Amino acid sequence: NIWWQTKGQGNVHLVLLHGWGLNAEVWRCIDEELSSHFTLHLVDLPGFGRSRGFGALSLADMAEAVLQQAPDKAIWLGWSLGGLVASQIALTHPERVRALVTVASSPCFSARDEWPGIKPDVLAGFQQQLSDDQQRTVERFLALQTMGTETARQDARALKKTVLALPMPEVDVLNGGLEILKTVDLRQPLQNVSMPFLRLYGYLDGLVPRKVVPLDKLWPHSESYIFAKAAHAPFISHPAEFCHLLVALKQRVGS
Repeated sequence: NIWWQTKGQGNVHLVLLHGWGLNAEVWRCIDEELSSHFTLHLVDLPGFGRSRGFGALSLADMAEAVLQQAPDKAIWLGWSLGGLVASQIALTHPERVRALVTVASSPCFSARDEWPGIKPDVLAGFQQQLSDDQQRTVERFLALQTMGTETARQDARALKKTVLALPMPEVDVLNGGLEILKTVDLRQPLQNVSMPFLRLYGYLDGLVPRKVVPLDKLWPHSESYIFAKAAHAPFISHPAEFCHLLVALKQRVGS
């Protein structure tokens, strides 16, 4: 089944979804504070962490598996790949979503024609290298996430500790997750989401280039927030700022 921990007893539910290669233990830097304001749901995405009853999934199948165990209504927060899962839930079941919050996530992680992102051939490269050495490949993709910040080394250490605290995901899970990132393109459908839609970014993010942010035009109902001194993990580098933004959001949703 999916590994799912609930903490806190607040009137507003908040579901946190982690990024590729990680698990819900990445949230332990903010979970005490957030559980004082929310009923907090910490999830291992299907195939990751302790949710080991899955292989490769489509984004739609991943999101359906997550939704099965969720509360009726919640703020949905997704980091990186998690952001795509939350976005897919908001698109399919908007009545379950009080607000959509994406963190360091793109609607289309791959660079296309006139769209900034990661070269698809780069992701396809990582996919192949999983079968040579899955550890090293996961640690490479992961160590890209904190570069350039004042706390870069300590934050990378903290990520690595997360991945290493639980058994490694099977290689098909990892490969499937990279396939989601490489091919999914939610740019057009997220124009139609109507609940509060908050997009958080790190200025220094090497995976989601800050160029994409001024999505402000494509999605005029959405709102964006750039952490000046953060990379791809702003809740790790800037946890107090991050938590405060979620507390301010609570005011804008019903109970």
